[PDB]
Amino acid sequence: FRKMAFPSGKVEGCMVQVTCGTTTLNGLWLDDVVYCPRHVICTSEDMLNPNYEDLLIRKSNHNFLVQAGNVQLRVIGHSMQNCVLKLKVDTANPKTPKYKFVRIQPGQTFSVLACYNGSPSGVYQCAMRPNFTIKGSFLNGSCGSVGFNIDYDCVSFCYMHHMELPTGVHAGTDLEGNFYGPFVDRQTAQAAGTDTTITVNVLAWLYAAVINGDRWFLNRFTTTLNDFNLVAMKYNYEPLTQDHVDILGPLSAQTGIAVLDMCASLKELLQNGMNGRTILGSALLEDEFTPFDVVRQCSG
Amino acid sequence: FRKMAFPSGKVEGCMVQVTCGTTTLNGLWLDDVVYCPRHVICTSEDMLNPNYEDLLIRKSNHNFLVQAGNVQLRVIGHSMQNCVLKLKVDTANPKTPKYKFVRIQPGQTFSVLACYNGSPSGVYQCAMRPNFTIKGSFLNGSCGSVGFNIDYDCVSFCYMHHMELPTGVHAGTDLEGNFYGPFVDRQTAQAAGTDTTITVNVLAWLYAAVINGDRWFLNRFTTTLNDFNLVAMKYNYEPLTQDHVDILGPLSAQTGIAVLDMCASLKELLQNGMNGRTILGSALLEDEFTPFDVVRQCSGVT
Repeated sequence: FRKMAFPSGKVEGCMVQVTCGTTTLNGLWLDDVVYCPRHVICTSEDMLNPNYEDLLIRKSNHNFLVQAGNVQLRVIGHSMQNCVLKLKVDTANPKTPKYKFVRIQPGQTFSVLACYNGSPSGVYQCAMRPNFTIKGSFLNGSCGSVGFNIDYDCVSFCYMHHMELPTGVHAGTDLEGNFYGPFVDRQTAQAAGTDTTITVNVLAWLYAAVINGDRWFLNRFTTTLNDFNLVAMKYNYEPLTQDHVDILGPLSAQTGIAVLDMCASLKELLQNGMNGRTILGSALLEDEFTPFDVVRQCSG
Repeated sequence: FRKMAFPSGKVEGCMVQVTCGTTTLNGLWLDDVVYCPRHVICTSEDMLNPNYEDLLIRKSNHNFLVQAGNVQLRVIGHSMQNCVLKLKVDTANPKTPKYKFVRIQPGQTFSVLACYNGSPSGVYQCAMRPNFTIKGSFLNGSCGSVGFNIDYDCVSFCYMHHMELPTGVHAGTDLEGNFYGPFVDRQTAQAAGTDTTITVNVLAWLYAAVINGDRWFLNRFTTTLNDFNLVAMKYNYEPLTQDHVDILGPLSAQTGIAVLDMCASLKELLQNGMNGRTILGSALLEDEFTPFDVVRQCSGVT
């Protein structure tokens, strides 16, 4: 198994840079709109307690420097939607792919294209933690970098980068400017809540182990969803939702192992450990491979 | 700190589909030449023991179906360079980036753009193991996928995929068709030499663990370079050269730990183990991060 990003070319052709004053961050150029974090309009002094509405009325279209490479795109309109600034430009991006804006659930994975001054720098796979942070690599200048999934040439944009917390994890919004988690875009003290293990992803990882012939951990037991949920939280695991059981369906069908039987197998691992043994060459359970990631790597 | 591949857009624009007989795989389209693994001309029975020069002379340009997305490209010439086939086409790739063919050294890393039927599907980092295999993710149809590094706007192609060994590791060639390792393009069981751990990479990754706040493995002790290499050879780690020591300099200076100080810490880890602890989340010593990979993601912003 390997963490695998989506090919980043379709997103690369949409990365621009947006500058106000001396603050330059990344923007996403789709059709004739550029999307970027709204704190590009902030000086450092009012970053402490931004009145974004008041700061925005004092800004005009001519205050925004949008550049594809070093080519300026003229701004003809500006608006603010939640924590995201939308800059209408006079040129429709000829590299605009088929796209959607979606809001992902915790545990879902996506590829991040880390950018600096509009230039793509690297691509890697992230998982949205249950505490709504991501463990990624975001240096200063990465604000405005986006996270995405691709399904049949359609780019689902799901993340835009805004913030790094004291513990080094990162936080941001969807493409409608709504933060994942209880974070606000201001230089104040903010803390990530306590994180938990993504149970649906651990179950997917166990299914991948079974597909590969590593199945010593399968037991004769079963369980109810509610009983597993109550036991799992005692080990700081996420409770399983409706959609979690459903998205495990394909793997349950591929292996013939009922979802609730696999839950009983994971429950035994939590209660008794792995008594020295290994799973897919590891005495650690992995929780950042989704069921879709599993079919994408075990199957075609 | 995590494995980061280069943006793949420049390579995606070069991937095409190449078909000969019942075999479909990927090709790399640069200027008016498409490069692809030469076993695309082999039937499944040819695969068992091919005489490649003989099998090629019996092929015509028209036996090669090349597809770039929806459009077919006409083959007007074909030649063979070692294990790589070069198909000349009537059209030049307008998306051809500035590029080079390089053969990388063991221990170095590169980004792999996994492709199927000429369509890119994923991108990830791989390291050329000392035994000249790579631990990749390649399924049926991934042959012709390339590995590369990007410096500014220059794509340095270094790998093209050919094979999966019985152990699950992968083997391929450079873009001149020469295999990494003692492998040959045949349907015959082949094992690799004994793999060793990339020592200079483990140290850089231990440094990254400190730039990122994890210091538990350190110790107040030190070691000579030769005494470290004696222990390292015992545990099947590659030797650490003075060139390796110099390369870790920026990482050593960026933190407060001399290289030989970190060598003493690695020596202790190899002699005791990690006693159920983790380093950067991992339960094992990672060796697929080069010192260059560490400096870029630890305050590099490139």
